[PDB]
Parts: sequence; structure tokens; C-alpha cells
Amino acid sequence: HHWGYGKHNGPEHWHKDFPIAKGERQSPVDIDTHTAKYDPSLKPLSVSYDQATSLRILNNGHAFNVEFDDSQDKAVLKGGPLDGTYRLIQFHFHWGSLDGQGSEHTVDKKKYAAELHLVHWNTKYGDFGKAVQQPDGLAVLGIFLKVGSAKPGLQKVVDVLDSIKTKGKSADFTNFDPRGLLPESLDYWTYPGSLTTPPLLECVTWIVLKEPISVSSEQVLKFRKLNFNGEGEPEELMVDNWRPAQPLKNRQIKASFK
Ligand SMILES: NS(=O)(=O)c1ccc(CCNC(=O)N2CC(=O)N3CCc4ccccc4[C@@H]3C2)cc1
Ligand SMILES: [Zn+2]
Repeated sequence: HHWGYGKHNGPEHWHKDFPIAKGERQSPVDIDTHTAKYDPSLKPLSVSYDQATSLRILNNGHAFNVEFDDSQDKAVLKGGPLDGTYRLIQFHFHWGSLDGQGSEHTVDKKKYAAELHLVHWNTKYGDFGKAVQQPDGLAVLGIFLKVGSAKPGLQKVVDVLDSIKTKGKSADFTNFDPRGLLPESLDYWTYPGSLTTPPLLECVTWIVLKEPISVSSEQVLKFRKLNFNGEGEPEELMVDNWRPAQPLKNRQIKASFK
């Protein structure tokens, strides 16, 4: 009886196995744009993905992850609110059953069709597993998706999804350039938070870009054909794999922009 996003094992149940679900710095949150304050102390954000080496794409039963070689400082996130160097290890998405829901963060309570999370770990902790035990261990770059024009840089991901339909399937996924998933502007909001899936560890500096990327209806329809189940199990479509907004508590959301 494992956690998931069904009626019986969804986010409202997670606190029974993971009591930190009701903690002081949980994610995601609603970003109230009128309350977020410009912070002139934020240093410029540095997304350096030119040498990123993707390896594999995996259906883990909760989402699909594109994994990177993180055994040296090829693809790194620095600057903004961050101290030191954060290495890209994987990206994944959260999405809905309908275009009006799917994002984890919300903006003035608006839900987007989907949300991309580029996950990075603080190299001062040596490995990912040590980093998630630290309050500044991870930096997640969050990017909203809205349905409109196709995103050409997403199509290589969309076209491999038929090969990883079910939980536990993986496929080789080399030479994918995550620069193709970024919006034009790097203006962002930032706050201290958590993983949005169990174990819900409070280890993340969140950096949420203001400008959404546009994907086509056909692109997101292909996400919604994935399965939560393994092969040879009853088919359950992988949709609505998002955690709703959590209490902000004793936190301030800071804006990089005026
Ligand atoms: N919604 S979210 O962005 O808040 C979110 C981000 C991250 C996570 C943790 C997901 N776990 C992971 O991504 N894992 C776990 C791991 O132990 N390893 C071993 C180290 C290694 C080496 C190479 C590639 C991949 C891993 C994986 C990464 C959960 C949720
Ligand atoms: Zn995520």
C-alpha cells in the first residue's frame, strides 16, 4: 500500500508514512505575486547546460525522469539565491488530466497544465544522497507549461515515451539538450522548501521561473498516455501526479525582478 496519487494513497495520506508532510517548509506553495518582494541582494542566475550529458529516461511509476551523468561539473546551476555549485542530475514533469491543472506551484492560485523540475545537488556534499540530508542540499528549477504552440525542444522527449509506457521501463536517452526546455527570461521567484514527493525532505532551494514555456496539446496528450502501473498490471493512466499547494508558514517568497 505505497504512496501515489490515487484516491486511496494520494497527497492527503502521505503524512501517515512521512510525518514531515506537515512540516515547516513544505512544497509546493502558491506564489502570491503581490506579496513576493523584489530582493536586490539576489546575484544573477547562471544556468550552464552546454556540456550536459543525458543518459537515460525512466518511468519510475510516479513520473518519468531524464537522468544525467553528474560524476563531474558539466551542467551546473549557480548564482541567484545559491551559494556554490549545484550539479544537474535529472529532470521530470508533473501534469494534469486536463489543461486547467497539473502544476505543483501556483501563481495567484492559477494552475498551469504542467510543471518541469530540473533537479540539482550541492557539490559541497559529495553525493546526491548526502545532499538531500542538508537544508541547502538541492536546487530545483521549476518551469511552468501552458498549452499553445509546440515546444520543439520537448519533441525528442515526447517521441520516446511510447518506449517507457509502464513503471520500471527505461530507454537510452543520450545527447538531449535541456537548454531547449528553457523560456527566454530567467526572472524567478525563490523560497526554501522541500521535495514535493515522499520522502518530502526539507532540502530544496526552489527557483520558479516567471515565464512559462508553451507546449502543444498533442505534446501534453502524450504525457497523459503513460502508465503508473507496471507491465502486466491493470492500466492506470499517469495523470494528476501533482501535490497541491502547502502552507507557506514562516516563509517569504523573494522575486529576482522589479
Ligand atoms: N518533485 S521535486 O522536484 O521536488 C523532487 C526532486 C527530487 C526528488 C528525489 C528523486 N530521486 C532521484 O532523482 N534520485 C535518487 C537517487 O538516490 N539517485 C542515486 C544517484 C543517482 C545517480 C545518477 C542518476 C540518478 C541518481 C538518483 C537520483 C524527489 C522530488
Ligand atoms: Zn517534481
